Amino acid sequence: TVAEDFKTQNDFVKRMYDMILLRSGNWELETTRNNDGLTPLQLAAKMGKAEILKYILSREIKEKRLRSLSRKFTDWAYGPVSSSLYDLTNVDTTTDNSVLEITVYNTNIDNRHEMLTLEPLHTLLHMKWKKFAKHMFFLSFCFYFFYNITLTLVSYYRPRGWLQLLGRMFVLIWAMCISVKEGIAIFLLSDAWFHFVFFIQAVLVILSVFLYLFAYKEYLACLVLAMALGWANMLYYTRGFQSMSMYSVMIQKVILHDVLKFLFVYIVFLLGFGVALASLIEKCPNKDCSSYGSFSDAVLELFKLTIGLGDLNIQQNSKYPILFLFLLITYVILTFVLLLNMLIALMGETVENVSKESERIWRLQRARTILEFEKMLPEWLRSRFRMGELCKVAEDDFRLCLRINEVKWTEWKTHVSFLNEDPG
Amino acid sequence: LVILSVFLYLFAYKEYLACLVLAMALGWANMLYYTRGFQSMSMYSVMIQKVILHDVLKFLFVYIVFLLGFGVALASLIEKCPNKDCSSYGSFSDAVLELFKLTIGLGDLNIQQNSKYPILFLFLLITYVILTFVLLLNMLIALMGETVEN
Amino acid sequence: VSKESERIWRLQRARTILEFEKMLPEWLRSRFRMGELCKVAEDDFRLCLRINEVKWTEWKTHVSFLNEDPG
Ligand SMILES: COc1ncnc(OC)c1C(=O)Nc1nc(C(F)(F)F)c(-c2ccnc(C(C)(C)C#N)c2)s1
Repeated sequence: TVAEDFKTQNDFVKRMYDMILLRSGNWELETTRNNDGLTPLQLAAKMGKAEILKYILSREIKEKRLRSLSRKFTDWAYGPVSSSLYDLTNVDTTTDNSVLEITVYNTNIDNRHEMLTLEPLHTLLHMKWKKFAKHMFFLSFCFYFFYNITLTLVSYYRPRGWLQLLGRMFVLIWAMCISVKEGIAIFLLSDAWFHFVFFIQAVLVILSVFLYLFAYKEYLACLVLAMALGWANMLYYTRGFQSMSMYSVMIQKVILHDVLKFLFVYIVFLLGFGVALASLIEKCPNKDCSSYGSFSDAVLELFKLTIGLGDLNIQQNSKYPILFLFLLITYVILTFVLLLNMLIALMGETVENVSKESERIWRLQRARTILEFEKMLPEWLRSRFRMGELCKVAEDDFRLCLRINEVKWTEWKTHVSFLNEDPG
Repeated sequence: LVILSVFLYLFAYKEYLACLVLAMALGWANMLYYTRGFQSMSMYSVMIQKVILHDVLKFLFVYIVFLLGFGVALASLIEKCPNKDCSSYGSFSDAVLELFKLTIGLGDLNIQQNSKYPILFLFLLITYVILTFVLLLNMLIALMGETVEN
Repeated sequence: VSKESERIWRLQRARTILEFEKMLPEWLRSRFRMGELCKVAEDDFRLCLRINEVKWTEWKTHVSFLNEDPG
């Protein structure tokens, strides 16, 4: 509980941990749980104590009589090569609250970008991934892409059972099941709003098709909005590979961080300059003789001017043409300045930490997806996957383990401890 | 390409100009291999080439997906005109053309596209132009912060 | 930009706070009266402003304090 971080403590608490642990030599201390139902390992997992965690997960005790207390046994070393045999007793998500499911599902610590790089956690995520999660995730991407192309074709070929029944029933069933899935996912408590938006798009599709079946011709709006939103939601599934991961997540960073506040201030610009210009206008005796007519007209022209399609004509039937021209030049200049300010905000600030934030968000979303798929599978298939092996380390321990080969040329040591004398 | 074009010119197939002009363009592009010899030209040519291959291509893919989705959306929002040319977003390819011109800044924003829900159509169009603007900004950061180091 | 923005904002906030400080009457200002009382000397009882802190680096046998019983 009191272990904070090396920069503020010099990490004596890890030393005292080792001392007190191997002094009372047994699993008495690590096995008890507190009134929150957590063990010291699970506890350091619940909080964000990375140092204590990195110690407990990979703790090697090389003394003979206390070797059974370790959670990493170099069992195979021959030279600069070696095969550390980590432990997966309460880390492998096969318990109520594992260290891994805690480290991934605890979003109120804000340090996981480091904790999910620890000794067995990182490679266990990697192994679960390459075993089943890559396959299930790519399958989900393919199903969603086909559902999206079917929404697109249904939208294009709206009525101005070949095209109607097949596609409409398929989108109905897919949308209803994914909506129930996302909704029950909401009921658990830029990280996980994709549940919100997926559920919203699915309900949009289902409402659109139900209204199409019903006596309401206002279904096309819902349908086309659902299509544009599903194509937006493809952003979730383009988190996968390194290029698309970085691309999608920095697009998200732009969209949410900066362009939104830029849009807010620009809409304030629009409101103010629109009311000003429409207040400067004079009614034409040929009212269409000046495009800045009603308020909404002026706002439209100002929009087009920002994008570069409006027209600058000094004869807007003004009463003070110089002042009106001044206000209009002011608006275009200031929105130009807001464009420049946005450019600097996204070209100087994020560019430093974009590489790191992209990677940490990629990693956290991969952890969440892997652990979610892990639940989506039945007990028998999960036991059929069962990352890790068996390994004898004590008189009779035979606790699960996870081999990790390694190579280190720096620290040469006469090997003294191993499980197998002969390297396999 | 050049040899096939000139052979077809000699042959009895007068659809050769396509091959010939495309070959001239491809050669003027292959001038890159020779303008990556001199030092200033080496740096210039190869940072152009790294832009082209690294980033504008993925930008083009995602922007093509933008175009396709927004084109089918807009063309599914349109209503037939009884003066069918009374709305530029007519057939699909027409809508894609206008959306391209909007991205380069040549299209026309007229709210009266013979829509049935003009507010929603205008919303989708503003969404497309804003999102392709955002893709331009994202591309700009990807080529102005990352590559500039190495 | 990151540093200049914060320094100019901090200057502005200080100016606004001290501004408002004067905009209020004497009675209300005395009703605010940041700080508390505290006895340090034989009879000092000057104003003071508590600040809790946490430092794990420098361990020292504490020798000086006003209230031996920590509250
Ligand atoms: C890759 O995306 C696509 N691929 C192919 N076709 C497409 O459109 C048909 C699309 C697409 O962008 N769809 C969209 N729908 C909507 C909505 F109106 F629901 F909000 C979009 C929207 C609107 C406003 N602010 C955002 C932010 C900035 C938060 C983001 N992000 C997103 S975007």
